[PDB]
Amino acid sequence: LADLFPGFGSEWINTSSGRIFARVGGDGPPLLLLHGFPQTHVMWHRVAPKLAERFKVIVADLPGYGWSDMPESDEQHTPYTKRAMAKQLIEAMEQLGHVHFALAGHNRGARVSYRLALDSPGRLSKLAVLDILPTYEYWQRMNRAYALKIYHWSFLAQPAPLPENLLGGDPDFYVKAKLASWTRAGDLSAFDPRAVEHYRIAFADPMRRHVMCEDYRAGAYADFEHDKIDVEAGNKIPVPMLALWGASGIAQSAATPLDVWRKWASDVQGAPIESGHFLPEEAPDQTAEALVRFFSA
Amino acid sequence: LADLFPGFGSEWINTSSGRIFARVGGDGPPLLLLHGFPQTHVMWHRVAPKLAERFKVIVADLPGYGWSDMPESDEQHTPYTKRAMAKQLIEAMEQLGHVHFALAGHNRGARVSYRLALDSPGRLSKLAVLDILPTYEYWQRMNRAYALKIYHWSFLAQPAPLPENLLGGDPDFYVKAKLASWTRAGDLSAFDPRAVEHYRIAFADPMRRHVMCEDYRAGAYADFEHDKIDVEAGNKIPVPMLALWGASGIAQSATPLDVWRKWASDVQGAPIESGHFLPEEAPDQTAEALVRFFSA
Ligand SMILES: [Cl-]
Ligand SMILES: [Cl-]
Repeated sequence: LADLFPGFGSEWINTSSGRIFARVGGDGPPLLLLHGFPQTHVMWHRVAPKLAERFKVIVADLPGYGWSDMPESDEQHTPYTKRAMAKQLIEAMEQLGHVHFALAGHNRGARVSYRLALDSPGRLSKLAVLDILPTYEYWQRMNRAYALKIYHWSFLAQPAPLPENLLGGDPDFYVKAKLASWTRAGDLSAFDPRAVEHYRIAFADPMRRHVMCEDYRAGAYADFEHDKIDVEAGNKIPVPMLALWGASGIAQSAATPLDVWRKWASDVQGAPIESGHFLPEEAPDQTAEALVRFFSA
Repeated sequence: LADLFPGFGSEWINTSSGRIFARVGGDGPPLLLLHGFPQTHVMWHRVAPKLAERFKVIVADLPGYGWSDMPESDEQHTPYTKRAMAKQLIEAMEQLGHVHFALAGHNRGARVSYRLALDSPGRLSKLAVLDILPTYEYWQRMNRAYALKIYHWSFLAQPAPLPENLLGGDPDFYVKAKLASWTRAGDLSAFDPRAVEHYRIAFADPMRRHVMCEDYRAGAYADFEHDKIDVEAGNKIPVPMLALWGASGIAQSATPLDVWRKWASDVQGAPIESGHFLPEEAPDQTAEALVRFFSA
């Protein structure tokens, strides 16, 4: 497995729920980067160096993902709810002395990120979310067209062991197909092959795949309910916020992303990127420039 | 594989789209029985003897299922659309000299049946649909709760080869879990083990599994478009119709008779205490309901 972060250290950070693995590089204001599914921290490898020119950059594996420890789940999928993941990453940042930091997330990590902003806004100086809408908004849009396009939201949320059993037959095919199907190109050419191997290796482990399913089960249940409380209360994120999305990604598919996020946040700017879902890899230059400019201001 | 229709003959019926396998028994007015997913014609084995006391009973494998031939599909999943399947089964019935017949279907076969009634009503004396709503109504009801309860419609409709590759690793596990999941009790006790073996053997064939996925792709695309045309035009089935559903089945997740009254001008209906698989979970009540409907 390649080292894709020149000049970054490697740290295991202790928390009450298990270790968080992170690559750590740079100096200056702290910035945490959170990946999603079906990836690991390495999906930031093309934009993290540019950010580390200006920031101390912490590139973390989500709880249960990558090389982070896997806390034991329960019938309500608690440790893989975004509320719990955010609490665990808040603990990890406190181990480094960071109680007020910038945060960017993609896919599941962006769900941790906006849930963190809603629960604990004092932790965040600025927030960027990449190619997502809130979990509540995806479910409210779950008509025929969306049920077909993001079928995995219902499939991976089926009770164990149905998705685990299906994924175990040919996991390499599944992870590679999901990566490719959400790129503008439709193949793996937007990814560094060494990064794909990181994703393939993690996805090859049945315990890691079970975590992913627990994450999607939380996404169908507790995460949805948590979001629903905020919608009904009219709670908006007060943290200065950036919403990036791919012109052909998931978030734009049944909604207008900036219009949606303005319903969830009082200080949000946005921009489309010529890209599929995987902005930091398909469009590293535009993504890095947008993030550097946002987090510097 | 067991013979679950003692006394019934066996026919391989040529059509322009491929052979239809059927068991044939009884005597009287002709009655065609159509299974669905993930089953074969044998799921009628508990009700077919009683029906054969009153009707000439034709128990057919759907195009591409069981022992029927598997036409090559295309970009629109055409041979596995219910419109195409209905045309093919009309041809098969004509080979037996049946140009006007009674029809009962379950699951995918019930979808063939109501599409047949919409496209070619003159072919049917009476129609029964078991534990289904129209495909359009399933999709229109799509929301979070629906998507989580009946996920396989969107999963199996993903572009090839995604569901085929996932199903290929351990096919026995998936078909047995699907059968059990939709019964009242949630296990396999409602099924004759010899019938389960028929379903398992069919599902073990990758070509048969691809047909099933093409069927669900049709169900997400052309079948839905065909239904949408009819409901937006206000076209109703004029054939006298029976909707039977399981109190713990798939169709009721909606008020099925009220749904069907929007699609049919002469429909009656009743629930039965059962999961989805009415002819196996509740054979006596299903057989009686069908005998009384088709004999009236
Ligand atoms: Cl996501
Ligand atoms: Cl239905």
